Amino acid sequence: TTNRKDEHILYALEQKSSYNSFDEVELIHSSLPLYNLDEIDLSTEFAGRKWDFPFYINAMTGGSNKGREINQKLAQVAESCGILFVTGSYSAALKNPTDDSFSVKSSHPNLLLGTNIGLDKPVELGLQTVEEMNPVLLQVHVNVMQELLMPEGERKFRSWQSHLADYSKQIPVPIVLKEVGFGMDAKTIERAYEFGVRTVDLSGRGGTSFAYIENRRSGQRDYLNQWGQSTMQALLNAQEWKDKVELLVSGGVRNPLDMIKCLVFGAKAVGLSRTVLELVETYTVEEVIGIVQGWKADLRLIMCSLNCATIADLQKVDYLLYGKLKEAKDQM
Amino acid sequence: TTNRKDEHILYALEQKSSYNSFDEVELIHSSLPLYNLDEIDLSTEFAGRKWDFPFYINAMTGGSNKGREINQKLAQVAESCGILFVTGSYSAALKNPTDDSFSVKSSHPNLLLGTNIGLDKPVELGLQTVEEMNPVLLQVHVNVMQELLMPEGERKFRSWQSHLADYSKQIPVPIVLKEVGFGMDAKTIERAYEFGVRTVDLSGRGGTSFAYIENRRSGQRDYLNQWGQSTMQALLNAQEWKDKVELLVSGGVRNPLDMIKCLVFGAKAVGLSRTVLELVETYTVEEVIGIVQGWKADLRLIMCSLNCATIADLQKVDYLLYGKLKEAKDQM
Amino acid sequence: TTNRKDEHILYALEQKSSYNSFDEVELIHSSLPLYNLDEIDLSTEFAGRKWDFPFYINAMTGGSNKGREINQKLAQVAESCGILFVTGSYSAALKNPTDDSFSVKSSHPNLLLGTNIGLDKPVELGLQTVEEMNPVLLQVHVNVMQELLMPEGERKFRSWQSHLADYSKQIPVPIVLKEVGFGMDAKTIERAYEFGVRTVDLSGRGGTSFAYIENRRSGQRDYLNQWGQSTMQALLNAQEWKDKVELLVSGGVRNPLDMIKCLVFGAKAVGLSRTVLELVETYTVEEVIGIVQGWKADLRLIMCSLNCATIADLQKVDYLLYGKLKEAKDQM
Amino acid sequence: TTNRKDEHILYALEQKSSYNSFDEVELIHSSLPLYNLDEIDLSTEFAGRKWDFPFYINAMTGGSNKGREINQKLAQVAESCGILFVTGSYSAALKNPTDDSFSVKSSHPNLLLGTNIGLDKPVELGLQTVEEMNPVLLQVHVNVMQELLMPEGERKFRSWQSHLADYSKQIPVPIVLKEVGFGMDAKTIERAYEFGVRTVDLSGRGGTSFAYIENRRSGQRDYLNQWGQSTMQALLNAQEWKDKVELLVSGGVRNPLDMIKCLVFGAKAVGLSRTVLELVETYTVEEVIGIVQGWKADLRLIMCSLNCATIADLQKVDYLLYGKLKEAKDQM
Ligand SMILES: Cc1cc2c(cc1C)N(C[C@H](O)[C@H](O)[C@H](O)COP(=O)(O)O)c1[nH]c(=O)[nH]c(=O)c1N2
Ligand SMILES: Cc1cc2c(cc1C)N(C[C@H](O)[C@H](O)[C@H](O)COP(=O)(O)O)c1[nH]c(=O)[nH]c(=O)c1N2
Ligand SMILES: Cc1cc2c(cc1C)N(C[C@H](O)[C@H](O)[C@H](O)COP(=O)(O)O)c1[nH]c(=O)[nH]c(=O)c1N2
Ligand SMILES: Cc1cc2c(cc1C)N(C[C@H](O)[C@H](O)[C@H](O)COP(=O)(O)O)c1[nH]c(=O)[nH]c(=O)c1N2
Repeated sequence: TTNRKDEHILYALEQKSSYNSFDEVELIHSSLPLYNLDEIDLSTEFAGRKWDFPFYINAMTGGSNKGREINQKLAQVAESCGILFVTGSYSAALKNPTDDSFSVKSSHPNLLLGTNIGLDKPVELGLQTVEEMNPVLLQVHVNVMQELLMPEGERKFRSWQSHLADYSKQIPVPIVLKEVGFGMDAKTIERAYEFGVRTVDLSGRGGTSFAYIENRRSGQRDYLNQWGQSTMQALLNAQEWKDKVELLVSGGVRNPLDMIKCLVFGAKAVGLSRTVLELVETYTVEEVIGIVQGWKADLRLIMCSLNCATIADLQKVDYLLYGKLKEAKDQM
Repeated sequence: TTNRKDEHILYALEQKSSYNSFDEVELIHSSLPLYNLDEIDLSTEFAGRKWDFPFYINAMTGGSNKGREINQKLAQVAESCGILFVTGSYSAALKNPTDDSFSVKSSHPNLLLGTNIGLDKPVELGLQTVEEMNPVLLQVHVNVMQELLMPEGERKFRSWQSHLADYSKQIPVPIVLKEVGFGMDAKTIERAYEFGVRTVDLSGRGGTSFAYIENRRSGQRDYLNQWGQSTMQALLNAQEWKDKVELLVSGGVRNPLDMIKCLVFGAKAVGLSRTVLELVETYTVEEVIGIVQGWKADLRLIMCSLNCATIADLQKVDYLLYGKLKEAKDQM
Repeated sequence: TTNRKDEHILYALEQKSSYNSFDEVELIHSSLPLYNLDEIDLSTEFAGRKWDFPFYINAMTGGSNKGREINQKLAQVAESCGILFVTGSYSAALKNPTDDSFSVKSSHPNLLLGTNIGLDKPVELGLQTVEEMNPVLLQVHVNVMQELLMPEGERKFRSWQSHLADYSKQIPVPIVLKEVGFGMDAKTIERAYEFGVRTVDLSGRGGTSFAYIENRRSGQRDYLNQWGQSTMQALLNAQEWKDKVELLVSGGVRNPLDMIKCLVFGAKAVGLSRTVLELVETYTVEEVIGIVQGWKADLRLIMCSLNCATIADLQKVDYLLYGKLKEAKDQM
Repeated sequence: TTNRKDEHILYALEQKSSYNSFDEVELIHSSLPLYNLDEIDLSTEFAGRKWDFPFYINAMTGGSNKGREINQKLAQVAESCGILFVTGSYSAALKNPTDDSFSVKSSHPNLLLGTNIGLDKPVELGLQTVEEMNPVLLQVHVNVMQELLMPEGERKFRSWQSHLADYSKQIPVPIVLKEVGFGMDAKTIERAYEFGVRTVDLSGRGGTSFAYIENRRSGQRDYLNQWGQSTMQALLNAQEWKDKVELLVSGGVRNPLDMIKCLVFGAKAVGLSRTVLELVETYTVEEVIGIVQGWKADLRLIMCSLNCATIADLQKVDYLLYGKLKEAKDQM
């Protein structure tokens, strides 16, 4: 378990992306402005509350000493910046109750803390996770291709739909059905909606790939590294659901313009893993806090240049698609 | 004859592909699964029988000492893995009855063995081939451009249609009209169907090119190396025929995902030559058997990720096309 | 102020363009000609007068010693060639009345001289600018993204629309609403038109980028370097306005064919900054005059090859679009 | 005059093409053949006669010692192979009656000889050309952009239409209106047709460019090197005229497949300059004759692979377009 956690960190950081669907989106700007920078509002709503900011640190780690170190650093960045921080899968702490790598709330009482568990875990373990972590939301992840590429992975999936119904019926905090970089498909969103799920994380291809990661671990099956749908394609494919389900978007988000692009297409908020992980591995925590504060300023200036005074206003922004996104749209 | 056989092997392995149409197909996956890996069924039907697996070793060699060696190795892989193995053209053994390079059945009694002859050969030779080889099916190949690029090649083709009618009327095993990498066109499929042919191998461009090979042998006419239609284009062009004729697909199949892509478009099974030839030239036979067993596991996991419990289910999978395939579809 | 002016010159010249939308436009020529070269007329009309030529030197500099040097050289080229020369923003001279870097008219009495001020400056400063410079027109620039990327930049924009109304009502020379390389959007043109603006400079992306420049100065935010719409995209997006507002076009104009392409789409005239700046930095003033004279000859020969005897005739020329421009047109 | 002729040869051979529109055309082949190679007929009709073969050596040279050498070699290739050979512009021999570089008929009595003159020359000179050369046809070339890029070039074109009417009315051999690599436009074809012209050479962009050549000579104006329409685009744009005017096609023809592609779109015959010039500069005349004989064999084999027994049959061949040709077709 501990070695897998550290290999995930290692190989995620090693990965080099060669395609990012955000680069196939162009926004039509506004030459003549309407607003002052100081009036631009960054707030959004999802999972039963209003949030000051429209981006969050997405599920990564916990379950090893390196995970403990990373989680402490992420918790400090998140608390200081007033943003949501979701830990990696809590399963490691269920198997080893001595594990203190997820225990960041005690020292960070103002932290907005979410946590994460796999849909393969029975609802009893989800309940235990929520009871132990007291999170603001629970991500319930779906990672079929990752499990199948792992020698130690799950092989039976018949129970997952029944599990999802159980989580929806029993978990006392908001649940977010959570992809892991393969891009959540519309049929899955429909099924989740039917079970009562009202928030999803589309987490698509373009950034971290767990096919790449598990294939580095196994040394096999590289031909599957580009499995799934890109982040923008998953978001475009989900448009019919954008007002019935809260769409959180992640996967290859590098910068505030990528965030804005998600919001233009009706995302409620935008998650980052690799970008933030790399920052914490490269700079001091104080420096990372400065960068994240800078992201807020960048969001406001981009919105100002788009004549948008609120996050909701972004959905009115006109755009052009190119390349693969455009070719795919021709077929939809 | 023997030198041509060995040059075919040499130049086929030397060839480097720069375009593969499978890379212009994207499958829409399923984040929320339905099935257990152990319930995924790989069986298919064509040429009058049910097959345990949906891929086969396609026609290559025989007629030289190297061909004998390769055929023994392929027969061992095929028998061990329970898959169809089709020999190269049997004409060499008709011309030289001493040739034992095709005689793999005697030592491999559980082998599913097919064989191959050119449509230029009169039906009497086809009958002799079937009588001598006792195959489960007979591929009857069409290779006009290859013949024309060969100094020793055929120059008269008026008789080929009459030959095809003869084979259809007289051969007592199922016949498969077989392309050799130029991509079987729809008009040919229609004509074949009219004669009573019910199974074809579309074998398109993207993998081994016999224009490339014969042009290496002759040192001339490289400008024809990309003759014909790509494997995916031939398959898409054949869609109107997919339920009146059994479409077998080959040409540039590298891995199990390429196989799955063929099946998504209604192929009954998928043939491999170069990929398997390279494996047998690189690894021990035992190692190749392991790789092929691994392909079965990979097919099941890809199907699981696509929520497909049977081969037939794959035809329901949604997709996106890009690049040349997309541009061509715009014109169809 | 002086250091910013010189950094603008430095970084503008350092910039290397990797995309130019003019290269995605193809003109259908005429094999059989109609006209003599000596009868081709280059005249155009905008901002209340007829001009002998359809290109001009666009706003750049003034406000430093290097700016004084450059402005003297540009004034000599412009006067000798009978073309419009627009200075950079005059704000530096408003803040420092000792500044003589814009004072080129006194030595060049036949110069067609325009000047420039930011829309952030109250109309009283615009009036002072016009009174001091006696220009043939006043460009009023909009540069929101540039201001936001500058540490010393504007942060309040609520007043800009009211300013534009004031300038339209009060300035006694023609005004041109002026982009700075981000590509003026159609909604801005509509708003400007409503206020009484009748001439705009679309100045789009493809040549000098002030995102690139300010980001070089700050060392941050390179992910915004390609902000805005390309020159051709802005021109195509403005087609509904081409006969209600005079469209001047600039941004990445390299040569006379780029000029012709703008005119084919109904521009009244074409502005150049970087190309002319680089010429004056590379060659003697006498040599630059020769090159600019050569541009006139080139315009005539291109028009002759297109069977166009006047600038207006160019709007009848047929064309093909490719790449991004074509993909964007598919979406409009 | 002599130095210009030799510079044309030099720079034409130096040129490297980076785009060839023939590479954006794919032909749908026939897997099941109908015909014998020995029954495939290569004959065609244009300019008042039947021709044994559908390709010709297009206008190049004459007017210098090197031109005399090249013309003797081309005449020997053409006579031996039974194909049309068109000399370069005869104007040099009109200005210098001592010039013997075009005098190839006397030694080659079975030669099919055409000649060439510019439309700028009055009909009296065209008549003198035909009287002196006794050609089977007269190409009358249009090269406006080339003339304009030449320091010694024509500057007055008002007379060209009247000249064309004169040539049509007076010249006693068939006339071919002849482009020089810029791609003859449909409006020109219409005008020519109205004057009585019934054969044109579309000579488009993709091979030799006289913009490139004249710009190498002058050292200026490289930005015009890609002027005009590609060979395939000119041919596609001319489709409405293909049965009212005989379309000869040239420009970047490299090999027999390029020839076939022209014929698929209704060309009567296909011209080659650079390819044949390079052959004569690289190989012995005997070797070039072998290569050209080989082209005939290649045409037959390609036709056989397309189930075409005659040149006319090629117009029934199905195709796919890609890239720029496809994008342009989307706009037509
Ligand atoms: C090191 C590491 C570890 C994990 C992850 C990522 C990384 C980088 N991810 C997946 C993550 O939340 C996200 O879906 C993808 O990484 C895509 O986003 P980025 O491109 O990395 O921003 C993840 N997802 C999840 O739901 N539970 C988890 O425990 C983990 N573990
Ligand atoms: C060495 C070798 C030899 C042969 C072949 C191939 C190779 C590699 N192929 C063609 C083969 O069955 C298939 O159509 C193509 O090779 C395309 O598939 P791959 O891209 O190689 O998988 C072949 N086809 C056939 O019908 N009869 C034959 O005798 C042969 N001979
Ligand atoms: C050195 C320098 C300085 C300035 C500029 C440019 C350059 C190169 N530009 C912007 C200019 O007018 C034009 O909009 C862009 O440069 C795009 O055109 P080019 O691609 O450079 O031809 C400019 N624009 C403006 O309205 N007022 C100004 O003061 C300046 N300053
Ligand atoms: C050395 C040389 C000289 C000439 C030419 C070409 C070359 C290579 N070309 C143009 C020629 O006929 C043809 O239109 C173009 O060269 C395009 O065809 P290729 O791409 O070269 O096959 C030519 N055309 C013409 O009508 N009269 C001429 O005198 C000449 N001169």
